[PDB]
Amino acid sequence: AVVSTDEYVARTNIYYHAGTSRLLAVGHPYFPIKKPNNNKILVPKVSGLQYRVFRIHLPDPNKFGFPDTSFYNPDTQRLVWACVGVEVGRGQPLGVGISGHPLLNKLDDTENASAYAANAGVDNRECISMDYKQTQLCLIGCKPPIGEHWGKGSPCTQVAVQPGDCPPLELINTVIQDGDMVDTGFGAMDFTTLQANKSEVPLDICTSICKYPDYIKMVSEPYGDSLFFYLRREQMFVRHLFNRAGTVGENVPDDLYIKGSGSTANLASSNYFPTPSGSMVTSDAQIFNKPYWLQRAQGHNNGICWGNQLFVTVVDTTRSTNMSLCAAISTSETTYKNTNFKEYLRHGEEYDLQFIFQLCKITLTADVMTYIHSMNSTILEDWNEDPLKKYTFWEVNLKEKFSADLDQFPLGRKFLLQL
Amino acid sequence: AVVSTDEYVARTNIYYHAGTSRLLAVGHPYFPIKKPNNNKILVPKVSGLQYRVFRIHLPDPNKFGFPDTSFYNPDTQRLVWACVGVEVGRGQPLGVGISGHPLLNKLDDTENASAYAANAGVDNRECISMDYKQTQLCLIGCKPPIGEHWGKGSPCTQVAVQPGDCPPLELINTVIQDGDMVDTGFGAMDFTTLQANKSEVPLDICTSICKYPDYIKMVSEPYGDSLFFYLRREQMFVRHLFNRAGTVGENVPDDLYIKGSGSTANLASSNYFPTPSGSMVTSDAQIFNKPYWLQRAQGHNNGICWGNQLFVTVVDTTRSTNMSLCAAISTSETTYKNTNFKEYLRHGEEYDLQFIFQLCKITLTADVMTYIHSMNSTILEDWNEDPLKKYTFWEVNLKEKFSADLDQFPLGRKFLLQL
Amino acid sequence: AVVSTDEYVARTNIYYHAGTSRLLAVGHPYFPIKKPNNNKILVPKVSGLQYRVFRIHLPDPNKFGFPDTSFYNPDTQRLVWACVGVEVGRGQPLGVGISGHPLLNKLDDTENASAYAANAGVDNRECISMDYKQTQLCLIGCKPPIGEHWGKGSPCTQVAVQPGDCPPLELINTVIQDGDMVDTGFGAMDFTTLQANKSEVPLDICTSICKYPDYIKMVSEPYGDSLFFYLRREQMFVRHLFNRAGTVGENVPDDLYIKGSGSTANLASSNYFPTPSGSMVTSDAQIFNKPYWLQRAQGHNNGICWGNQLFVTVVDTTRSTNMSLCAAISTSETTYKNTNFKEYLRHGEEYDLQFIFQLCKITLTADVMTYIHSMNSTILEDWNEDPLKKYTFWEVNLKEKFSADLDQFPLGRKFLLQL
Amino acid sequence: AVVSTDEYVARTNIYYHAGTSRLLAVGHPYFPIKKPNNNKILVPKVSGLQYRVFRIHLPDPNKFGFPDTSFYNPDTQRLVWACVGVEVGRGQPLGVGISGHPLLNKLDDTENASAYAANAGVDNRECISMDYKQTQLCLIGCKPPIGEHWGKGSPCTQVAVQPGDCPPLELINTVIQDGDMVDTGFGAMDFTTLQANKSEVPLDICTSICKYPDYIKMVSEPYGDSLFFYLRREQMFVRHLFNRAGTVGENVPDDLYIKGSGSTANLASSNYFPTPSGSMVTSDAQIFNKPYWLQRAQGHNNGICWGNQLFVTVVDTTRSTNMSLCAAISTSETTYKNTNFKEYLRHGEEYDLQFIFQLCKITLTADVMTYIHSMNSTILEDWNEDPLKKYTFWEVNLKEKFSADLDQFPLGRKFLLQL
Repeated sequence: AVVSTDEYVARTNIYYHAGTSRLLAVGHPYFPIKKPNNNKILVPKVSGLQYRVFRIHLPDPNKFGFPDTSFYNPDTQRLVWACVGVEVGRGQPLGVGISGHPLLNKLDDTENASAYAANAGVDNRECISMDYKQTQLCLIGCKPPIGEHWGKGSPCTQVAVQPGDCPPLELINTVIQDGDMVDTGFGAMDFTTLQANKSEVPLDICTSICKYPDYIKMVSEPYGDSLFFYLRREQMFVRHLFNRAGTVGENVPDDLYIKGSGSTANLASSNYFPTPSGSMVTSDAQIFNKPYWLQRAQGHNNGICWGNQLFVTVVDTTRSTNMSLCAAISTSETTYKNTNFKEYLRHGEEYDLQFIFQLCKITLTADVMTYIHSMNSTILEDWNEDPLKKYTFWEVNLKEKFSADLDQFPLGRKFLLQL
Repeated sequence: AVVSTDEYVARTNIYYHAGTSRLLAVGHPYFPIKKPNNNKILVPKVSGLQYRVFRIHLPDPNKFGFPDTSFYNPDTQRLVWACVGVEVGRGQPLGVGISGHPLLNKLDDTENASAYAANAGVDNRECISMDYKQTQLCLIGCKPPIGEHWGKGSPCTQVAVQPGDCPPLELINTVIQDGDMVDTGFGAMDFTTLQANKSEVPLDICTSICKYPDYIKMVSEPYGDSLFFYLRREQMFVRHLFNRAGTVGENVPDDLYIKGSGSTANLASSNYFPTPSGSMVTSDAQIFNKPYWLQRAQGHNNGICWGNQLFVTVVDTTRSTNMSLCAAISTSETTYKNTNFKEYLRHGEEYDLQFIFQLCKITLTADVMTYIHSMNSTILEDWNEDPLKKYTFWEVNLKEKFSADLDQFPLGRKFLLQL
Repeated sequence: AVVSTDEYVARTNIYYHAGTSRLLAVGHPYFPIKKPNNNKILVPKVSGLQYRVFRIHLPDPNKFGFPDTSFYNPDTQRLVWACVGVEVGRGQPLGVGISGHPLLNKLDDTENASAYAANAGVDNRECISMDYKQTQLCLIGCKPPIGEHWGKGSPCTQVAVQPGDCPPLELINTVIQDGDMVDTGFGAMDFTTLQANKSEVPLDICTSICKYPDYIKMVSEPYGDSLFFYLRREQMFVRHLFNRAGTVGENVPDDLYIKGSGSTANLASSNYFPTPSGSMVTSDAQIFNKPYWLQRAQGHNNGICWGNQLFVTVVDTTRSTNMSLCAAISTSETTYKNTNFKEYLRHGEEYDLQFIFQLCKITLTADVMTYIHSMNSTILEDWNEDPLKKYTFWEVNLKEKFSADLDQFPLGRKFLLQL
Repeated sequence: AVVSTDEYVARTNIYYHAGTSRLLAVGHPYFPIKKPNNNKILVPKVSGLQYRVFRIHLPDPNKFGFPDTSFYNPDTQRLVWACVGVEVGRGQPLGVGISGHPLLNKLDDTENASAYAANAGVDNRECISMDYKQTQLCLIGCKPPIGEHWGKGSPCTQVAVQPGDCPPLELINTVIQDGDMVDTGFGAMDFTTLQANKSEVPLDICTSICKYPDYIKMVSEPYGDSLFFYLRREQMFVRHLFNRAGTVGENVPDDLYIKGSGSTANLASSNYFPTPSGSMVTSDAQIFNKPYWLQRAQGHNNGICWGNQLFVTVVDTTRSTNMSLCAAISTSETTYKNTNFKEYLRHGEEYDLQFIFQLCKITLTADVMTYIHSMNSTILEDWNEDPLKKYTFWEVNLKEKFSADLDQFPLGRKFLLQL
């Protein structure tokens, strides 16, 4: 049996404030800039379609330098930090960003014809681009966020295929790491393995995984340690409608229509896909830059930063606008000249994490002691290998950032005017 | 230690009104009109994408001609002006402006093609226009506002570039003076130095710096002197999808795709870039011609016009509509003739500022005298060079404008029915 | 010193209903149809882009036939109407009206191009049309409404131009007379003088003035006699993007770009201009057909129809639909022939005004008599030339319309159930 | 003088329920299907642009078999039915209908030209379609609803026209009978007579009359018999812009422009017209399927079903989707063949009318018997020729449908939970 941390946790009236003065990221919107031969990234991918998963490091209270230590008993009760205030500061102008591919598998427009189209010269791919689904979302937990996407989940043992017989899909749950790819409107899934074509979706994603947060499974989580706060805001629509060029993988059944004549007697690809478009971004609808008061929570854990760890997962499209820049090869020329300028694409991203933490304690009884055990062994052990080694989050160290006086910060100032 | 001025500043029951009878601006919407030889601006840039930073001059209350002087003590305490009411009125019909470049670096349309693009001669630039993202904001403080953009921040000492190797971006904070360019859809930056192309963006901006207000930074400001009241309203989307022409700055790695054949076997600019769109302007969203009540403020300064200075920063695109006028060369002709009429662009801005000020007093004690010194030295010293010498704002002189009886003014009359 | 009329004016509990049974206007949407040689207008211009400025005439209460006269004293106090209730009724189905010019100065579409535009011969004017900005507004006052628009305000005495040297803009206030042109999309100004071209804007305006109510200036009225009640609801956006043909007025300075080659060696007109669009008209947003209660009013006057005059300025585009009708030349033909029908365009307009007046009185003391003198002389005089002789408003005579029982009208019936 | 029926009518505590189990209509969306020689409509026009005027027949109460008769006195007081509840239920999916004409008088697109259009030979007509304005309305009276629309109201005696000289419009009121055309975005009028042309507007209208409820008249109605409950919900917009082919009815005055040269020297039809568009229909806007409670009404009558008559007028575009169906000529062919299938277009409409009526009595006094008489003579008379003989309404007999116990009906169940 599980129960509200509000049971076994005690809350004190000691509040601290904490926040990275201003994070920054700058890169290239689709792919990483590395050496021609070497594999070192002299510039990294940085788009507004990557989930920024921050890992907040919190000082052990159990050792923190408190100006007083009467509020608690070092012998029976140990201290836990607790979150109540989070505000995910974004500091970039709202705009939209565009992604694309030089060789997009796109046959012909299907939105509206005027004549059954022509024969694909073999290879018909073309250069087209779009504006991905708008997705604004933030997740807070003391455990990493868990997404989902499709993929190929090695077969049923029988007919080990004739190269081609389409992939076994299989829902795959996974840890959302900083850097992963949001849904963009083409589903969530593994492009690198579902699409051998290597060119059915813009440059940034065709080589990646498009992950979507398994709310359902996270909320279904017992201890409710995954996320306790979270707010999503996603919206997209059909902009164009297109046809996948390529061979027929499965044939349209001959009972669904009737044969043609010459032109109409050879069927055009009946595999259509549409490009998405996250409509107009609006200020009146920002999730960020807005304070989230975590006083209560439908889940059992309620802001108990077990492990002194905090996981903030943000995904923000509204300020995706990647800028281009070009530089000249020589200042001589008096006349524009196509091969006299080099063109580049970059994208910035300005973050500003804000936090308000509540000091707590927990006297360790028998049933206490066993629960904290039966829940997370480490908590007791730690209390005085890393399962998160295999993962990569944006690491944040807030240990020398805590401050008691919220009278000196924007986020306390407000938190103080609420409670 | 900082603390709401509500602490060390006393509030009287004294309220004065003041506002510019009518400000007006008229210019050319992309670039200034000067002598061909001389560089004196006969007509100046006047667009709806310019921050209109207004600098309000208040008479020194410690000197102002008051029809009573009992309420305070000229010996121990000193009068400071406080603001509580502000209405940024706006005097022109709503509408949109459009901007453009006669040689915009656009290669082909990428939104949808029908066969692989034909190669590029040299200078495929064309004449293109758009309607920038609708931005509507107003920022009030005692200090000028502080914007941010991207810029080339002198490198890392090593490989001093082969002309071309892309610039070092670096977020640069700055004073947002009257007249700078608003974000327009194309992110916040200095175009003059990231774009040597001299033509990646409309005529008004390619030679300019697009500056977005670093709220994060001014709200995290301690004393909170930058802004204490501010409302933003932005919205934009992708109108079109274009390719930047010119040379491959960085190559697409050969694992994100597959080669092709003849036509497809030569990849066309994989540098997309979209034009923005500031959708329908609706009156039902106006931020101006509405009164702003500065009774409270999350920032510790609350109305204290330290120095008797006030800084109102406005961005108003809803009224960007720029009108063309043409004059004939001669009224003789009876039949239209393209070269019988000169064609001109103009833009107008009607402004009206409104204020309500509450007179305050501060009795100078030890810890007062010290705070007011530790904050802003000048206060004490002014109290009886210009750090804003290097900037330009719309100098406003209200000294001879204050008026006790609100009973005579629409802002007053509103304010008096509020309190 | 000015003061709310609630001061010097006395409110009785006598209430009257008054309102034209049903007005009607029918004309041609773009221009007046007059004699080929004579200049008398056999049909007039009637479109949903002209300010309907009604001039309500009210019976002198000081002479009106009241069934009793004991509620006031005919020697010291004088009667005056007040307004509390107005309902601007519209009775045509909602729709939109299209306007256009068969030789609109339009070069080429700048929205997105495919290759640098081919020079212009001479006269590349073309026939285009559009759906102006949707503007719903209603204004109410004792005086006439006051607009604003730009025009040429005779120069600075120096270089009296080389025909061509663009016009001096100048904001120009004026009396919105019934019939003037509202804002349509192309801002507020005098097309007949700013544009010698005589074909930069639809056929209904290119010869007219487009006027916008100087709110700001009327609000800032001390006596608040202009308007006291008023509501606006305007919206527009850019449907297309065009290039103005004609001669370069002012040249793009050569530091804004870089020369080109052949095609791109010679710059295409850089004076873009957009066609507006009042999008979808929705019932759910009607200003009219809605009763407006005038119980209060930020302006000092409050319903005091001084002189017994009421001005109701209305603008309604939502019922702009102009229908076309075509007569035959003969019912002979059994085949459709282009030159066998004549095509005409007409537009209808159904108004229905509604008011509720509250009888009043003012005892004429010293400071009363003086104030009513220093405000508006005539009041005391009339009380027992026309300044608005030089204007034209839809004249309405409501003298034989007043009724005391509101138990018999819809406006009333509602009024009754309000108070 | 008139007065609320709540005066002279007496309201008992008797309530009944009543409603057609399920109306239904099925026909052709534009025009009627008849015999080639004969004129009998083997299938009728059933679109959703036809006001569906219902006529509700209620049983005389003064005769109805009631399970008690103590509540009134068969001698002095007489019984009238009264409505309080109504719910026009709608049983067909939301959708849109599209309307068109194979020869519509469209010259050329004016939205955006690229060069002066080419002259028109004869008969430029082409085949266009659209999606009329979205109208949602429902009107309830004891009298039938009174429309409006423009017509030719025979001239002024002077110059009995030269065939062509355009028609005299005149607004003509009239009874809205079942089957009539709604407004469809081309205004309210009679196309049969204003448009000799016989193809300026989609097939289903061109030969009818579009009539729009004269609310202003009906509501100004003294007895308020017309309607007493009503709710309207229209929205439309300009989808494209066209030119009306045909001869100049009336000339552009030569002062609104300037002569051209060759192409531009000969003006294109200045008669533009737009096609409309009932934008997306949304669930969340349903006037229907929702119950209307008539407990009050601004109108004197208040649900007194004088004559036991009830006039429900409904207009529902939102479920306008007309389905096309095609049967082969022969199951032989193994190849699609144009002339081997006949194509037809049918439209369904599922109504369900719901009511709740309240049993009344009125004691026959003097002033009662007089009023009753100076309003509607019949009332008294009937009380124990058809003026609506000449009209056509969907007849609905609920005489054998009345039921006391609302405990057994959805509309009751609801009315019951309100009162």
